[PDB]
Parts: sequence; C-alpha cells; structure tokens
Amino acid sequence: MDWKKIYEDRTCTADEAVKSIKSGDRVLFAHCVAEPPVLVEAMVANAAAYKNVTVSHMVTLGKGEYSKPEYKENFTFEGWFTSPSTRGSIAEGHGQFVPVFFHEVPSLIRKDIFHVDVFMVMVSPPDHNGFCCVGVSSDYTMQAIKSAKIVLAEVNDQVPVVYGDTFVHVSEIDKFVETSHPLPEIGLPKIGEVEAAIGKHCASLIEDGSTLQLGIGAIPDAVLSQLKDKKHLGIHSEMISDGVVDLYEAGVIDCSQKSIDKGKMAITFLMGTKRLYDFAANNPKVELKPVDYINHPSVVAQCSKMVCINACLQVDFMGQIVSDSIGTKQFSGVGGQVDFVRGASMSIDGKGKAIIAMPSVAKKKDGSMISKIVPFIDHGAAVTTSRNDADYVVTEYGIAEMKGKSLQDRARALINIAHPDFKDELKAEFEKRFNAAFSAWSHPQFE
Ligand SMILES: CC(C)(COP(=O)(O)OP(=O)(O)OC[C@H]1O[C@@H](n2cnc3c(N)ncnc32)[C@H](O)[C@@H]1OP(=O)(O)O)[C@@H](O)C(=O)NCCC(=O)NCCS
Repeated sequence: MDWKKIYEDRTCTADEAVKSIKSGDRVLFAHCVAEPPVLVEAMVANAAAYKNVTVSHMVTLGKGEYSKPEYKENFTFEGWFTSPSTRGSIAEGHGQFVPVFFHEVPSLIRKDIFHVDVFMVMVSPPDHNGFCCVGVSSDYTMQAIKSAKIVLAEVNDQVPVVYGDTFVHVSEIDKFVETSHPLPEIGLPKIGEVEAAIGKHCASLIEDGSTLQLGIGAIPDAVLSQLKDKKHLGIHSEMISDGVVDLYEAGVIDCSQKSIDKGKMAITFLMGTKRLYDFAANNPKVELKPVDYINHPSVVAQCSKMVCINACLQVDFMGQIVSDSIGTKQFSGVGGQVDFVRGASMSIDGKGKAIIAMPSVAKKKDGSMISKIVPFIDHGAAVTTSRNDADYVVTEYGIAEMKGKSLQDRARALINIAHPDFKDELKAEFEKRFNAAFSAWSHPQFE
C-alpha cells in the first residue's frame, strides 16, 4: 500500500545513487557475495568527486578497484579481512587493515567504532509485504543496515530467498537500483594426495553426531570427502560450501543430533557455486543468522560435540598459530578462526574440539621447499591463534595435540607431523631452542 510508493519513489540509477556518498564518509559493503557490483562500479566511476572516503569490508570477489594507488586520494581501503584484489594496498602502504574478530564486527558498529555513513547491499526483490532478502549473508550485514545513516540497495532478481535473519523492509532503504546478473562463484579445490590425507585424520576425530564448522580456505573439502561413513552430523558454521551440499544429500548431515537450532544447518553466510545458493533458497534445513550469534563464543560453547576445522599458514615450536600473514605481509584475517577455537574449548558438554589443518610443506617461487612447521614464526608475522588457544594441529603426516602439553612436548608432536626431509633440521632446532636433547629417554647401549 504505502510500501510500493516508497519503493517506486526511491528507485533510481546506480550513478545518482552513489551521489549520497560525500567526502569524509565511511562507506561499508555488504559481506562477500552480497557486495553490489553495479553499485560499486558506479562509485568507483565517480571517484573524481570524493576525497578520502574510507571503503570498508571483508572478503571480496570484486575487483577491489577502490584500493588501487591512483584512487589513493578519493578512497582509503580499510579492510577487516583481505583477499587477492585488495591486499595489494596494505602492502604498498595506502590501504589499511584492521584486526577484528569476525563476531565482534556487529558490536563495534553498534558502538560506533565502525561508524557507517553508507552501506551498500545487494538484496533480492521485495515480496508481497515489501521485505527484500539478502539471501546470501547476514554476518554484519544485518547490523550495518540498522546502523547505516544511508542504505543503497542493488536489487538483483538473481538473489535467492533464504530463511533466517536475511530480511529488510523497503522502508529501511534510501535508494534502489534494479539489476539482473549471476552471483559470483568460487572454484572447487584440487583434492590431491596431501589434501586427502589431511582429510582422513580429521575424519578420525569427528564422531557420529558431531556438529561442524569449516572455515574459508581450500582444506575443509578434502575433509568433507572423507566423512562419508559418518552418521547424523550437524552444522553450525560461519559458512558452508558445495562440499557440505554433497554430504547433505549423501545422508550424512541431517542435524538430527544438535542441542540448539535443531534440524537446521545454522550459518552466517554462503559462498560457493550456484548449486549452493539454489539449495539454500527456500530450504527449511538452512537458516542464516547474524555473526554475533553464529560466531559468538558463548553460543558455540552450547553446540553438541563441536568439531571446528580451519586452516593456517605456519605453526611454531610453542604452538603459536599464524593464519593470516606471511611475515609483515597481510594476507587475510582471523575472521572466525579464533571465535571457534574459543567456543569449542568452552564447550558445556566437555566434548569440543578445534582442528587447525595445513600441508607440512609449501613451494616457494625459486622452487625451494619450505616447512610450515618452524622453530620461530616469520619476522613480523601476526600471531593469529595463540599458544594458549591451541588445540589440534593436523598435516598429511599426522595429528599433534597442543592442549595441556608443554612447549617441549608440542615441538615434539609437530616435528612428528612434519615433512620427513625437514625432521632432522627441526630436531637440531629443538635442541638449540630448548637446551634439551630431542629424544627424552636414553639407552646405556650408547655412550
Ligand atoms: C589459512 C588461509 C590463509 C589459507 O587459505 P587457502 O586459500 O587454503 O591458502 P593457501 O594454502 O593457498 O596459501 C596461500 C599461498 O601462500 C603460500 N603459503 C602457505 N603457507 C606459507 C608459509 N608458511 N610461508 C610462505 N608461504 C606460504 C602457499 O604457497 C599458497 O600458494 P600460492 O602462493 O601458490 O597462492 C585461510 O584459510 C585463512 O585466511 N584463514 C584464516 C581465517 C579463518 O580461519 N577463518 C574462518 C572463517 S570461515
């Protein structure tokens, strides 16, 4: 009745919409696959009208065009998480990066630390009552809507209706630009030998009726392919991808055994191919919720037999875990890695487990092999998951237990799970570091 006039009255072009942004403004984007590409390209196109507009967001599948050097006087990129197309700028010095736990984002917005002048969002078209769906995010996207002084909507009819806190009434949105284009999509990873091995070991720590979290990154997929014998698995996770769909139609994941959000896969956001968005649409077995629910340590602590599984770049001899930087170079963020390490530990049922997984080696550019197991982290790296937070660590060669184990015994476990061709250099490094023989009991048969 009134909502359609409101809608009809606020409909414009991407060009005029981006005129709500003024110099000095903090601008924020909807998360991930809810980033409005037309509303973004419009804003970039009109660069030459802005002076130091902060452009915040997290992981992105767009061109990060605003973070390029040329734009350094119209935009300051201020990432809360980075990705290939925006961490250029943090390295070169004109882009910014803010370390935040993912679950804390909504709060900081409420607090007005992350102040928002213009949130831009992609939502689907209104239903009969005038509620657009974000469909593909919830994360901070819901709080930013309530808190943004101005909200631009890139209404795209390709966006799904997905149950949960995904809804926004047209009355909450200052401008609408109707579009039509496919949503972005990531590639499936190559599940090789190393991938497969990391898989089965994680699969030996998941018991039937486990609830799972599976973070951004390649590795939690080879895991999923190793889970086919599992029964009654449930989901409570930041995100889920195509791998989770396979397991769900293979009858393994059914959430019949959860303590909270019974019968549902509870997620904060979706990223994947179109098979995933289509599956998630109008599906009672999926519910998107805000991150300061999904990622909240207190809430994760309530999950049943929780197995978190995330990835890292390197690990040191104390079990300090580095997941978002290579030396002084910023690469991603904590995102939710720590949120689910904290929550699995606080498990009320006492059964929580967090698994950080990684190949033991990585290739460099000169083609030299390097150990991801190190005496010491790379100069200037950020400790992501601290030694006190550490739990399970997992490579192609095995599992190592960091929880309640001494500095010496952790180093022993990790060396255990390292590429054989590095064990002996790692062993020398042990003895140097700790002023103690690598091998603990000694035999009279020698010296
Ligand atoms: C750990 C993380 C960065 C890995 O993601 P990924 O896409 O699986 O990353 P990769 O293993 O491809 O590593 C990236 C590259 O750096 C290199 N690399 C990895 N570890 C390295 C190390 N210790 N030293 C130097 N280089 C390294 C690899 O060679 C790799 O290949 P490329 O250079 O050919 O592209 C990612 O999962 C992440 O950002 N994690 C933290 C956030 C998190 O856990 N969030 C939960 C939210 S759902």
